Amino acid sequence: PQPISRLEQCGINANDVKKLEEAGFHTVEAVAYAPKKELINIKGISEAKADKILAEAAKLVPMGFTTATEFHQRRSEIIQITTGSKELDKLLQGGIETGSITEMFGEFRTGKTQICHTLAVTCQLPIDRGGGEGKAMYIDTEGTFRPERLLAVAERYGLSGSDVLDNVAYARAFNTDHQTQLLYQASAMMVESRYALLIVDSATALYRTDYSGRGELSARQMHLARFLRMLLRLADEFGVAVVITNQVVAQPGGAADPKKPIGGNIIAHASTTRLYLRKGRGETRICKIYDSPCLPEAEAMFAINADGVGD
Amino acid sequence: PQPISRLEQCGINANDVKKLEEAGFHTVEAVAYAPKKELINIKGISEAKADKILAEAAKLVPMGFTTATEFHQRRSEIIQITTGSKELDKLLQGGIETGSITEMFGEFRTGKTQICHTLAVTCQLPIDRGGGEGKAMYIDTEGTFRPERLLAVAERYGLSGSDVLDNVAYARAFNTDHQTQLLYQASAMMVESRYALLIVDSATALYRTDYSGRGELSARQMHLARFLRMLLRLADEFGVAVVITNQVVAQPGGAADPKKPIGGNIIAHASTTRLYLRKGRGETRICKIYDSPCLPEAEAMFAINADGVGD
Amino acid sequence: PQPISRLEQCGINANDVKKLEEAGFHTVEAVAYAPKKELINIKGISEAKADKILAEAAKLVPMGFTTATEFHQRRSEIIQITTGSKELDKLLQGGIETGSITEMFGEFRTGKTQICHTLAVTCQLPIDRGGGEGKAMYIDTEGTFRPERLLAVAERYGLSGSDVLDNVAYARAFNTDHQTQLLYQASAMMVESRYALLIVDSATALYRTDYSGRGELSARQMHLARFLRMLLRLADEFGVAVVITNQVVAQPGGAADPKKPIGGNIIAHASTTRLYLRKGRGETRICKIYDSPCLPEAEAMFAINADGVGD
DNA sequence: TTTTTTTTT
DNA sequence: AAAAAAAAA
Ligand SMILES: Nc1ncnc2c1ncn2[C@@H]1O[C@H](COP(=O)(O)OP(=O)(O)NP(=O)(O)O)[C@@H](O)[C@H]1O
Ligand SMILES: Nc1ncnc2c1ncn2[C@@H]1O[C@H](COP(=O)(O)OP(=O)(O)NP(=O)(O)O)[C@@H](O)[C@H]1O
Ligand SMILES: Nc1ncnc2c1ncn2[C@@H]1O[C@H](COP(=O)(O)OP(=O)(O)NP(=O)(O)O)[C@@H](O)[C@H]1O
Ligand SMILES: [Ca+2]
Ligand SMILES: [Ca+2]
Ligand SMILES: [Ca+2]
Repeated sequence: PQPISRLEQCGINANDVKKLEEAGFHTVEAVAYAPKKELINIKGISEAKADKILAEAAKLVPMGFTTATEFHQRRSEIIQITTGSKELDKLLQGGIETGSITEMFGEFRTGKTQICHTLAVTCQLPIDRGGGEGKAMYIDTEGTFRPERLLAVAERYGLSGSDVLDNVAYARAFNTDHQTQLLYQASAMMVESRYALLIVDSATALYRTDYSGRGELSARQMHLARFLRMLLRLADEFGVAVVITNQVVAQPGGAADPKKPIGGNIIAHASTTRLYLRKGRGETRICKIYDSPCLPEAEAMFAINADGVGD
Repeated sequence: PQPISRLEQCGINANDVKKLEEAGFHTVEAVAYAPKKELINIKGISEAKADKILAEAAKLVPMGFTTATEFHQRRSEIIQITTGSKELDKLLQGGIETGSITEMFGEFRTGKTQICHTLAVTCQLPIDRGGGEGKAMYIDTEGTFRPERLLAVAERYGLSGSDVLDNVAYARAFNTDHQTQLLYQASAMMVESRYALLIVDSATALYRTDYSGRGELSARQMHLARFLRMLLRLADEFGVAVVITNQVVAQPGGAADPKKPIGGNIIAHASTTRLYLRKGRGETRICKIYDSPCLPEAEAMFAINADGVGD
Repeated sequence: PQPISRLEQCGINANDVKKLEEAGFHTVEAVAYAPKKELINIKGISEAKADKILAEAAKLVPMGFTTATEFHQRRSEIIQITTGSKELDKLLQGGIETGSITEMFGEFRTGKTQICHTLAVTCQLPIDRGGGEGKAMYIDTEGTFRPERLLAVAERYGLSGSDVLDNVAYARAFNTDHQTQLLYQASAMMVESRYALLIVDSATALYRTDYSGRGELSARQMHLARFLRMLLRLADEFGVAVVITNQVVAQPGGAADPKKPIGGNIIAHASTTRLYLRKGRGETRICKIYDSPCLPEAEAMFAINADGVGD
């Protein structure tokens, strides 16, 4: 992806390109994927130059109708990240794919942050061993990152211990406003270095307590829908796979599984791949594909041990 | 439909016909179906020639009162596209008809993009096997097109794999402004080649996040009403059937089904055929006719398997 | 942690800093960890100064992306409090850690307030003998504190009897509203003196009787989720370890351990370390790790005698 | 015109 | 084996 230093080849002053770096449009695709309405709200941008900054941006990126046999060629280089086990790769037909949003949920001991700890090491492998190249990013909301679990998986694949821990960016969000502000700093780091998985663990922990009651429900869902839109804008800009962790609630009053995830119909439509984790005989757990555009509905089996997620 | 090259037979200069191709009036019916007020806003068109360009256009197309026994004859050649199953053709009395707008909605795993993947292959069949002739068009908003599902339905009907994928145009919209701009390029492609289904998956995903709050509600609905007007103008120009995908919201505060679609009273009046999809025992799902000018209210049953939508 | 007396170095009037001490933001980290939405609800705070009070607070605390090899360095100084026995330290790999929430539950004679009486004396030891330095805090809901059990454990470690009892703050909650109000006075005492364990015995005794029935379930869980959020805000501000005591209920209607704790899915996701206590041959009891981000699932053995919890 | 939450015994 | 309530933009 090209930076916005290519935009002095219209004739824009250099000061206006400094303004766009304040607004988070660090990449030239972020200008072309943005509407005209949102570009006006930057202080110092008029109607005339915002007409010029959008049409000149549509020079450099291809936006228009193409053939589906050319888009089928472009899906052939999609990287799929392995999860550590052969049984989960039998479900996802190669693992978690890049350029998309994947959501995992379940109650309370089903290993949601254990997969996210295993995936931060398999995303640094060479592509011949599974997974892609690059570093990783971890956005944490409840305060469970523990780095002693990352070193145990590098013990399994034989990687260096210090090279694994130094190539992981960590940031902790303390409220819903700080959670959105960490995405603007995330887009400013991806243009220097090649990345992989952006992990938002868990995304919906802070939305349950900052907005409470029926009276503050509509203000909650508009903030969550804007947050899931920026995660979608990050996945197509840099080719980053996104992993989202959710929670569940019970249904006291239904009639005849009773645990459905939170977020309503906004997070249900925004996420495209959804996995449902539940516990069996706890040595092992059970993964089940809940919603996917391509994969059929099936199940698999887990293993959580000292070397990450296994068979 | 006749192109606008027939309009030098008034005495217009050739330069003014070049101007109308900038404004999207590629077909001679698009001039006659347009008001005088909208033709003035093209740079270089005066009051005198716009009076001449409209009345000369009303020479070539029939606009006026006719007998209903002649319009009943003209409904006899309406093509109806099959959906793949015999159970849904029992509802729609032959399938999805051409020259109209059809809307499907439901929550989150009810197979809305699975019907739209099945319909992009049955619209290329010969007319003796069901469906019509021509290519297909897919406008995508959330990024789920996957072409590996298109090849699995060509495995069912025995068509060639490469001939199916090469005859589908694909374009991805990134905001609401780009979604309207893809319709002007759509009207410039239909005059060379015979087409079929224009699929706008989903139409109302981007309108939830670009315009938020009660203060920006009135600016949202005026853009959506102009977008549904251009889809209606495409259906009568070329005889193209339009399939629209919608989403749902919940009603926290009503009293006694609770999921009603989004778009308000604008998309409810503009769309004329509406199908409500819900899930039963998930192997199968349930379709229900919600609103139609001719079809009675009834239900049917689904099947989603490896070969598309089945029985 | 810095007090909010450092906030006259923006240019705020001294009266607005007096207002924040009414709202419980006694520490400068409590301003930076708070959202903008919650700061507006203080009487006398406008939109302009609340924008200034948050960005100036983000000067003094580090909030942003860092390297995981630097966060791994910061976990090396985490204090772990001993529980009195060597067998429980073999489970927790050093004992109860600081900066987190630990939950213990079991039925009715499993020694839940006997561990909490033992931990109020081992948290005053020098760090060479196990545990950390500082005083202790006990929030009681059912009225069982008895101080004659605290003197018996100081008999074991050889500490002074009067110095142990004088360094423990005690407060009894009488309803759920008074239980939340004791946390605002708790944050105003930690900035003068160095502390340790905040013990909320038991947290969920009063929530069973003040809110009863299915009709008052949703109002119960929103109050409990706000209470567990303030306990999490206390643990990262001052580095205080939090110990929570829970109760159990039976499941009349399940099919094949039958005793699951109360609080639903809110207290299950908020607490990160959970211990399950049950009784064997009562001289001894059995501890079992139920849910932890790092520790594996195993068991241990207890001893309750005259000198606290032993081997 | 928009926006679902919440397990007891 | 059988249970119910909740609101603001
Ligand atoms: N080193 C380890 N060896 C084996 N099992 C472990 C180890 N560390 C953790 N576990 C188990 O892994 C699970 C932890 O799952 P985890 O995702 O961290 O919690 P969770 O599902 O997120 N619930 P919560 O974080 O409270 O919302 C528990 O079953 C632990 O017993
Ligand atoms: N190859 C397949 N075989 C069987 N079932 C499949 C297959 N591919 C997808 N499915 C199922 O079909 C459904 C997909 O529905 P789909 O319409 O694509 O999502 P959706 O209803 O649009 N929700 P969303 O796209 O997020 O708004 C899911 O139930 C999948 O499990
Ligand atoms: N043959 C039929 N038998 C029974 N019900 C029918 C039949 N044809 C249509 N309907 C029902 O009649 C209703 C449609 O009535 P209609 O007058 O078209 O409402 P409408 O307001 O005009 N729709 P719209 O034009 O978008 O505003 C729907 O509920 C259909 O299910
Ligand atoms: Ca977790
Ligand atoms: Ca869809
Ligand atoms: Ca009508």
